[PDB]
Amino acid sequence: AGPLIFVEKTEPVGYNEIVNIKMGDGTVRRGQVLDSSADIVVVQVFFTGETLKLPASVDLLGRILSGSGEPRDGGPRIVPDQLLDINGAAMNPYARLPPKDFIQTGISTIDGTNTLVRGQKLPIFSASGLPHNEIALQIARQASVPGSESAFAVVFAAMGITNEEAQYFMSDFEKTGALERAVVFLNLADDPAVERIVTPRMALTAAEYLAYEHGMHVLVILTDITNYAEALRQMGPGYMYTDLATLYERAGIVKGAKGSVTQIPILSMPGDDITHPIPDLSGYITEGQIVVARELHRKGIYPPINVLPSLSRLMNSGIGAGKTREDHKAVSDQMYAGYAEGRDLRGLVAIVGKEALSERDTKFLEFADLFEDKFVRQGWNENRTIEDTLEIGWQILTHLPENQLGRIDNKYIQKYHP
Amino acid sequence: GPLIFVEKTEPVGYNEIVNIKMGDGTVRRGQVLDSSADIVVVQVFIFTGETLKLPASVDLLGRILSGSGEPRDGGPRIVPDQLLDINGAAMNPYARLPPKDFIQTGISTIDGTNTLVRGQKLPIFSASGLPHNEIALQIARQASVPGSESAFAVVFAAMGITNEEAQYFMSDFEKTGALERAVVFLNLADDPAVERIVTPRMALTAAEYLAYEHGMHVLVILTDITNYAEALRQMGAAGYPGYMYTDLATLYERAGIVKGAKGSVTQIPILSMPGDDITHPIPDLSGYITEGQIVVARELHRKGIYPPINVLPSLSRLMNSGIGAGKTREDHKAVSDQMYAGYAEGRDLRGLVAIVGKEALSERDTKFLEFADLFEDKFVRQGWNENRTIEDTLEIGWQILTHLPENQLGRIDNKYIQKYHPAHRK
Ligand SMILES: Nc1ncnc2c1ncn2[C@@H]1O[C@H](COP(=O)(O)OP(=O)(O)OP(=O)(O)O)[C@@H](O)[C@H]1O
Ligand SMILES: NCCc1ccc(S(=O)(=O)F)cc1
Repeated sequence: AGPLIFVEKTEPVGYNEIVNIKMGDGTVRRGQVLDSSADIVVVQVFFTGETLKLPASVDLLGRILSGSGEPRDGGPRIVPDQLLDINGAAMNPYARLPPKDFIQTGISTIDGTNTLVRGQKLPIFSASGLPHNEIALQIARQASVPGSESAFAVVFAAMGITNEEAQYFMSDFEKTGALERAVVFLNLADDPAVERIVTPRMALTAAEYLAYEHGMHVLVILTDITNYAEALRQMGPGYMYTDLATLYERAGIVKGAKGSVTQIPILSMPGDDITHPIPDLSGYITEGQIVVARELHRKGIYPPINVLPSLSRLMNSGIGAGKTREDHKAVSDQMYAGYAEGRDLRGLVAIVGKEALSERDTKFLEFADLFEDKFVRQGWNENRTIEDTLEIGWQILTHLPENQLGRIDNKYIQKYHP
Repeated sequence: GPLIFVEKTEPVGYNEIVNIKMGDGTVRRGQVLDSSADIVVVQVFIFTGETLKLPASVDLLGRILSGSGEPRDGGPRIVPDQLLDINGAAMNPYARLPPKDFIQTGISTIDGTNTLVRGQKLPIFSASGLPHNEIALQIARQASVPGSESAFAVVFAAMGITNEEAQYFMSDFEKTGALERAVVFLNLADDPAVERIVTPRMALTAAEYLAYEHGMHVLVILTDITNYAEALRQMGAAGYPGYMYTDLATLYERAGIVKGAKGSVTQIPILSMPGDDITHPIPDLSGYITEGQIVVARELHRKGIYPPINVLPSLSRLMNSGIGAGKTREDHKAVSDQMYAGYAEGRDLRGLVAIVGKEALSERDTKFLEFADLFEDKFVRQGWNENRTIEDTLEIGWQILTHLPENQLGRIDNKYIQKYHPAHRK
């Protein structure tokens, strides 16, 4: 009791009913139904049928499908090279290797201060009426892996999204050209609830197939886990948080260092919380988070990512010499601690006055303006290469006095400072 | 415009212009936004007024008050050696020095894994109906600075609480004994909203007074800052304001080590996400989270574990500053890393078990799964009134790492293993 397996609907079935399943390999399972849809059935292990399966092929990239893997782009049915199982119990393709290499997001708030690393669970922490989806959109079309031998793919999964802003994605993905490396799953709010739950399992497995059996680094974007939750919320329990676990388990470097599975799940605070109680998704926050701040949003900054509450637990693995540029951490640390103080001094100005501040504190204050204005703010079609990211850093690091530059080495300064 | 709290000496009207004498004597302009019975809120852009003053004295510590410094414990008025500005424009007593030494909070999930350092701003991220208020009380009772020659004190601050909770706090703080080190500021939801927003200013001005002028390490606790936002929101006839984010900055400025190093002001604000959202939108309190945050998770509450602090989301940025070798204990960091990873792994394997069954698991994988179970049970779970010393905290960490095999213990130096692992420890 506890787990779930998603099975093909061969016959109409009831509730709490004894039935059989023909697994991906074989191991026959004793289970009971929980809920049903039109083609999919959920069964808790501990008539005769078989698991719902994903048509795994390199022909998945370039095509758009629904949560159950049904086509949406008007095109044909996906021709399956293999017939893999949804819940990632097929190969067990992950290694006992720590996430190491670097992935470029294009956004400097991430790439600079909270670097994303090949195989990481870096969620975006957000709320309603915030541009999180449009950040995820920007990642999908701008993401790449500078240097790596392996091809790069993106798996974009949407859950509980409305028609009007479903066409948003459909248009964006095609009119950018970044479809030819991206498998896109869409799940409508109007779509069956059981189809929502299976969506990320279809998304992750598609990436697992690609990363392992075609040795490529794959980045998965799950837009709003909260919406995944509200479908599970309504499903009718002692699986509440362990189900979440089965989703954040599927992250890291695959067997044979060539490929990778990386995640950016969006977690956002709901429209209503009392009538629809939202679980703490804190289980997903283990390798850091990317905080989106309403404060930066209200002063007209995109992307409104507050770097301070944000971090990447594995950044130090994917930065510096060879991976990026050796002065990466040197700049990051300085930019962080720099912006950190300038921001706190913004309180000190309100207390004592603009004309009562130290000249030291004023150049720190103004730095916080510059960081938000010139570094944090980038266009929606601005794909800042890691060099620029670091360079824009240096440009604003010139404003604060040199003898106040935190802990950097002279060699890092004298060479890379204008 | 930024709001300044003014001593009511004269009747005032809305939008009227005033000239406030400062803590030193630099007269400044502004206009009236709102007022209480005896306090006036003024935004800086003929009448001259004085700033609100705190009845500052060593003679505090023991008495409970209102957010205006008005006695609640039936005792006398506070006899002030000096009445200094509450807006912080009295001293600026903070030094250009990074928070260093350690604070014994008594809780493992904080002390061990997310160590609290003197002068830090480490919030407790919570939600509706979580034990956050209980954690605060436990910290207040237990907190200490071992070894440190500076006298330790705790300043407690309540915003928009209820009478039930007011009796919960007052009663505890008295009988537990932690009052002869505590200045308690209590403000309940029926005390004018004007006094609610002044409450943290008072608490911080008391903290600033003790730390600087009396060589003190002071710990400030602001309970539920989402209620403070609620008072900011519903302010005057003149969705959240513009000065809202800027106003919080006047609070999270006031923390750190005092001039001359002989004292500090440490900050534990409570940030709890509310019930509704279309009514009461959630504020961007991310202005506070800069030096880490402590996360209390429902998952652990629902399983019946106090304190329900999840260490994986939790963090302290400046932990390294007050930990190990005559600070806590040399091994400390080598234990934290190994516990964190061992819990992170286990936590993951609670999923893999639901994918391929309990039996269909690896030998090593089963051990980390069981570790993740022991972590919550014996390292996370601690009594409401047990003050675990760092030595205890870490030795518990050793009694838990024994369950894991030695060849898997990697985030730790071997010179630490042969010295401290119960199977070796000669
Ligand atoms: N001279 C300095 N060089 C580099 N970093 C410094 C210096 N002085 C302070 N800092 C940084 O500032 C932080 C001090 O924390 P504290 O909360 O006391 O100040 P703050 O609120 O960041 O800034 P302020 O008090 O000026 O508004 C430390 O994390 C430290 O790294
Ligand atoms: N709504 C109460 C606001 C208020 C309260 C008191 C005054 S005063 O006349 O006493 F100065 C003025 C305005």
